[PDB]
Amino acid sequence: LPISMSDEGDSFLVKDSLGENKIPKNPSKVVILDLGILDTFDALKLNDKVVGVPAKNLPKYLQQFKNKPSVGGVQQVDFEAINALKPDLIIISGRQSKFYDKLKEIAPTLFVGLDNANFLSSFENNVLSVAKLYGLEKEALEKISDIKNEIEKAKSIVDEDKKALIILTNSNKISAFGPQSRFGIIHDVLGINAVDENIKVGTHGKSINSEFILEKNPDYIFVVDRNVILGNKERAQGILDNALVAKTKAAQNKKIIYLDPEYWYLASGNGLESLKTMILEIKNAVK
Ligand SMILES: O=C(N[C@@H](COC(=O)[C@H](CO)NC(=O)c1cccc(O)c1O)C(=O)O)c1cccc(O)c1O
Ligand SMILES: [Fe+3]
Repeated sequence: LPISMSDEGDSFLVKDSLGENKIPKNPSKVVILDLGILDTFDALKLNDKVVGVPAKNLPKYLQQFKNKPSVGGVQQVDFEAINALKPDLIIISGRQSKFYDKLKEIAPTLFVGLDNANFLSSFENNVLSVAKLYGLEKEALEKISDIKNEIEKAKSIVDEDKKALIILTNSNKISAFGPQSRFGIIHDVLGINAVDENIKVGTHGKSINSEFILEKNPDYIFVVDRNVILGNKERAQGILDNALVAKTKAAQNKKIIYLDPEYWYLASGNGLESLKTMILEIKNAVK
């Protein structure tokens, strides 16, 4: 699972859950397909090292990278463009793991996946491994610390008697997510209790309907609207505008929280600034 590195000493020998690579120190031509780790490059002052980004899925908080060469999207990866750039490192997360062999023929390929069962330790390991490549451990540790302090401030205000349900909307369908899922940080790190701790985890979640939401009667509903990312016309607010949901504590107290999908769905959890924004977004919704 974790990334491990030995100094060798114009490069590191690096092992991660997908394989092994010789990575040069201070790489100067990096193609990044994980949006969180791209934000981390910004935070570490490594902008000039980046030579390709998935411009098709570039969110509002990463527009300083809008003039970098495009390598397509996080799903629609453009291999010819990657190859034409002649990168010295490619950095990927779980969306691209199915392209690993093809990517690794072009250049050493680092996997920075987030472990849903161990979010914080994977986050730390991803960030510190990237910073090791550049001799920036001290800086990265200080910014990791600030994240921990933000986490403690958020936890401080959580009402231990209330419960939340996490849902994803897509076209007209609703699915639910719980602890240890792709959104589990809400329960697992920030301390917010779940209406159902036993939701089977899966990439796009457990299928449910409004009767189920009413039955659980959450105090907070956290909504990730995938429609926004795919450019469908439907919106979670429409799907949830019905009599079953309306009866819930969440609806009555206006605690149906539409989380920014450019952070939560595109999944920029590896970012030293973007993870802080997510933590703030939760905190401010429940304080
Ligand atoms: O519509 C998309 N993908 C297809 C096909 O998706 C996949 O290849 C698989 C599911 O078949 N998805 C992933 O592997 C995946 C992995 C991590 C996080 C994800 O959101 C994922 O979708 C689908 O859901 O049918 C899509 C477009 C942009 C961003 C996404 O996250 C998407 O899921
Ligand atoms: Fe997806």
